[PDB]
Amino acid sequence: TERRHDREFVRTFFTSPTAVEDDSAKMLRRAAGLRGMQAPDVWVPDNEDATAPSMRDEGAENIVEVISEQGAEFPGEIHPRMVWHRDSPETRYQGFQHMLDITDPERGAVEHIHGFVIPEVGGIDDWKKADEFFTIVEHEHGLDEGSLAMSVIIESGEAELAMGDLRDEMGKPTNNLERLFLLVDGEVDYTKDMRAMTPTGELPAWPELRHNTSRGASAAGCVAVDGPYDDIRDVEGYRERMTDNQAKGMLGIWSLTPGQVVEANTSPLPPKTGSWLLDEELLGLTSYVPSMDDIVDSMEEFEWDEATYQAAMTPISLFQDVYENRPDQHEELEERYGAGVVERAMEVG
Amino acid sequence: TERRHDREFVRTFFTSPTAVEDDSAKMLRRAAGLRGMQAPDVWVPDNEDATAPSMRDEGAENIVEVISEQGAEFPGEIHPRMVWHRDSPETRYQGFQHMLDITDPERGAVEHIHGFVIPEVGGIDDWKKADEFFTIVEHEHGLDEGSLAMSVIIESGEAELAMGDLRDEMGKPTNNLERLFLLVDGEVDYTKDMRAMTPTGELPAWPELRHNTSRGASAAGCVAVDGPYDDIRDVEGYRERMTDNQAKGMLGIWSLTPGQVVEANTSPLPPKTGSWLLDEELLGLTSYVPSMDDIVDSMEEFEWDEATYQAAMTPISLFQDVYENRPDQHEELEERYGAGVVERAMEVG
Amino acid sequence: TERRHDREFVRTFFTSPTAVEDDSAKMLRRAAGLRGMQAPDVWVPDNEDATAPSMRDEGAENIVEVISEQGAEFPGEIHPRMVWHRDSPETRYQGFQHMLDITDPERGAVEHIHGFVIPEVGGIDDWKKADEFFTIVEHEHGLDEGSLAMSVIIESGEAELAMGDLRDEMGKPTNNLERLFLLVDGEVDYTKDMRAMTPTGELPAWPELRHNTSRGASAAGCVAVDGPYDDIRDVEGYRERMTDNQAKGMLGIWSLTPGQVVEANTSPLPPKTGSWLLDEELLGLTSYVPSMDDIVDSMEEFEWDEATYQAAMTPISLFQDVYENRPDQHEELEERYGAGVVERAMEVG
Ligand SMILES: [Cl-]
Ligand SMILES: [Cl-]
Ligand SMILES: [Cl-]
Ligand SMILES: [Cl-]
Ligand SMILES: [Cl-]
Ligand SMILES: [Cl-]
Ligand SMILES: [Cl-]
Ligand SMILES: [Cl-]
Ligand SMILES: [Cl-]
Ligand SMILES: [Cl-]
Ligand SMILES: [K+]
Ligand SMILES: [K+]
Ligand SMILES: [K+]
Ligand SMILES: [K+]
Ligand SMILES: [K+]
Ligand SMILES: [K+]
Ligand SMILES: [K+]
Ligand SMILES: [K+]
Ligand SMILES: [K+]
Ligand SMILES: [K+]
Ligand SMILES: [K+]
Ligand SMILES: [K+]
Ligand SMILES: [Mg+2]
Ligand SMILES: [Mg+2]
Ligand SMILES: [Mg+2]
Repeated sequence: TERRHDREFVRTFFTSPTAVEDDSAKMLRRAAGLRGMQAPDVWVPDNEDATAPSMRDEGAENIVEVISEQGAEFPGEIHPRMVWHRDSPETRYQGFQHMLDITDPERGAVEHIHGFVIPEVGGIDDWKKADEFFTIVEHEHGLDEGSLAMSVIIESGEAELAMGDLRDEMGKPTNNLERLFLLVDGEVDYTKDMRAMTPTGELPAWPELRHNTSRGASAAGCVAVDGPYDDIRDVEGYRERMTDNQAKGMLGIWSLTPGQVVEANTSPLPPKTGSWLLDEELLGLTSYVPSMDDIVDSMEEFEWDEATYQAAMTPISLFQDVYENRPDQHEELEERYGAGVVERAMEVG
Repeated sequence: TERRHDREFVRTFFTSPTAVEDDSAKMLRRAAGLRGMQAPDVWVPDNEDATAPSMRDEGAENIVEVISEQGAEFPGEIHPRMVWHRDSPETRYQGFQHMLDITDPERGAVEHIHGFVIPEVGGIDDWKKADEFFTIVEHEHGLDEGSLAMSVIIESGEAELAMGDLRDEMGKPTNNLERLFLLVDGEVDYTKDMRAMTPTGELPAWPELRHNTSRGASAAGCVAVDGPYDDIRDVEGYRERMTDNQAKGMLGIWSLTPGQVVEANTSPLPPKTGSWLLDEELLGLTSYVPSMDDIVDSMEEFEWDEATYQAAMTPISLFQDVYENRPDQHEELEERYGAGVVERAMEVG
Repeated sequence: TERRHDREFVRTFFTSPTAVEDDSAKMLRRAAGLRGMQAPDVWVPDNEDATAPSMRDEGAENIVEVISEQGAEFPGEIHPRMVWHRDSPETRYQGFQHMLDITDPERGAVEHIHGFVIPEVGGIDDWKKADEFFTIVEHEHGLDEGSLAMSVIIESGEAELAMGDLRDEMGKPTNNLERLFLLVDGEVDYTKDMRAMTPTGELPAWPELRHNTSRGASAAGCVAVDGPYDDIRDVEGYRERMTDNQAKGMLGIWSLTPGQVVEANTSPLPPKTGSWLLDEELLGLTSYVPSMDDIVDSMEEFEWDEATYQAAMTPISLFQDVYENRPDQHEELEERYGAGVVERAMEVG
């Protein structure tokens, strides 16, 4: 099975906020200035999670201003991320509308744009809705069919499975799914969707998701990439995961800073020298396990970005479900958290 | 994707024998008396594996006697387990017949019954046979369509795969598979079906089965639960697995005793206090590896419940297959087990 | 689900070159002399990877000469491996042609041949092409339909997935896929196909591939087997993997030497004695990590069999992709490898 895109491999997939609460295109203009090993193979001005939602309409204008003035020199491929969601026609329509604004050829961005990145997709028929949107945007703006590459973030159970019959869905003459380019794991939301929880709240490793995504990319002629690694300071951990991914055939990974771009650009390359193997630094050695109360102070005082919120919303949710349906447990639950904490936890949206 | 059931989460799935070889409803009457943290979110009077087969017709009567007299006060949901098997129309018919007896509304049980648990299912079309049985039972007894929740034990290769296209099978207008509620791993029989074997005979961990089941529950709007943890004394191991499951998004687990119900009810809840992390007790420290002879003494003298039998039937089976088809090996096999052990092992049903 | 073949289990799957660059049937004639624990349950004269390609037409004649003169006494089942490839009609046609030569009943081999082993298969419709070839070979040579067992090496992403709907594909009246017997992992080429890479170049472990293959064999009534373990000297490692496989329900494994046949024949059998568990030898303790330069000396001087070549072709390929598309990185890449190494690496076919 063969890849349909100019980039046979992609080591770095680097996101930037598109409009910050100054010159709101700040992050974009600098990220566009990156050259050499500090530049990602793929650059993602991110109008989705990186960007506060009320900044999002401005983000799309900034995407057009910055790629307009500066896209031409940017050495990698550019693929901004739209909003989208398998469960939310308004979000779908929003993403398509931004996509349509961004690509108006009279504005100078489109010709430096290689494609777009569609977060939160569902089952294959949700992928077909996005693909249909790309087809329409292309037609409205005299671009060639298939020229906008679509890449998807795999971040629900449904989308992990959808990778299974992609080879044959993709060849139906009623979609243009050949446009698929990257299959990008999104451990953060995948964790929410799967209702998983860890005692520290660090992402579970999901080796099977990563296998499944490497498999799907290989069987369908796409390129697999792994998702953000948030602990930016933990250079060793980031290299350890990239090495683990490389043993899955997942060869690119998300980068969050220009230092991550450098680690990421370098890791899959063979080392300079040979090597022989044998049979406040304290912070990178400490992980905290929050208490019910910790988590409810924290949430309470959040009203940490969205994703820290939703992550903890799980044990709290399991708590609320339990509280709502187990009167018989009401007493022992209180005898264990204090009556104050309990009806405080009950209050978390 | 959304859950169709009153219980958004289920931490404990607790089984009890329905008729023991006294008052044979003993186990049921006491388990029905459980309140607070000793009570499971889901209670499973088990007319299948917990119960000797010749006690099974009596079990179904006891299910009706006990839930009749006592169901009304039971604080969790009640879901008795029927017999069933993808390979055995008699078993299927038996399960449906017990189901039909149990729900006669003139008997007082049905109104405290939330649904049933169907063991040993196969490919999705085997799930449709069970669902058809629920539909018919409902109609015969003026219950509302879909009101009996069906939960399945995932304990064959076929049923692990069947979870893959569930979202779309479930929406066909010819089944009522929306009734699905729990997807419950059954490591014990899954191990038999997959012909796996371990040197101690302890269950392999099957992280992928558990991933696959969390994924399937999330993509189809069901709740994932893990299977019995037999080493009841190994409190640490049970918490270690529940924690491992929780990192898969598998949040409930089977409980075999009221102490397991307590561990299980407590584990997925956030801890009371914060915690900081840094980079004849002898029996819980010893595992025996049986010898061919051990295993044949043991089996021989069994003629350990069913499942210990079937588990060891695997290496013995591989032995018999080998013996039947490799005359050239007959000599070295004997020179290694003794001629006595060999034709003794050859005799194991 | 039930197995359709004489051998319910298969512990050893042993390959031999069919024609070596003397008497080119050497390897075959001796391997055919093996008896007892040194004999595999399944013997694979290998006209594919074991054999240089220009020796392949001679291999097929040797298969007929040796099985002719000696097949009758060989105590296991015999299943030679043909060439094949999901991407290469010439290879497919070649495999079928050798298969057709081999089975001419006037030549004495066919009656000691149990079936054939088809490497490199793709999606299920590629399996149907091979099956069609078996059907035709059978008909041309008055053999009974279905009497040649087909076994496949699982060594692409596509073929791992193809195992998913096998139970139902297999029952269509337009193929004879009941003939399926073994599902054999091929970690070596699977690693290429998935574009995985390890720092030592040792095969990644691919537990999920192995799970998926045990699952597929169980759901479809085939027997799962694992792929070659190249480090022939590492007896401990080979037993450790076989034990790991056995916990997946993968009970046979590839053997490369008569000593591996002996380990392999013995490992899944229960131990002789009980056992109690508690809570230049230097070479088997050293692994080398090659440098870019190492890998390019090595490749350069290869123009190590095919598979060592293709394996390293991955980081080199990722290097070339990067070099071709990242001018901005050209300077730092050189400042790190030397300008000599770089345009030398650029030259690797
Ligand atoms: Cl929707
Ligand atoms: Cl984890
Ligand atoms: Cl899978
Ligand atoms: Cl890839
Ligand atoms: Cl049946
Ligand atoms: Cl294990
Ligand atoms: Cl769940
Ligand atoms: Cl082809
Ligand atoms: Cl590995
Ligand atoms: Cl098997
Ligand atoms: K999101
Ligand atoms: K298409
Ligand atoms: K089209
Ligand atoms: K891959
Ligand atoms: K059973
Ligand atoms: K339905
Ligand atoms: K219906
Ligand atoms: K889940
Ligand atoms: K090959
Ligand atoms: K067929
Ligand atoms: K047929
Ligand atoms: K198996
Ligand atoms: Mg996300
Ligand atoms: Mg069972
Ligand atoms: Mg191969």
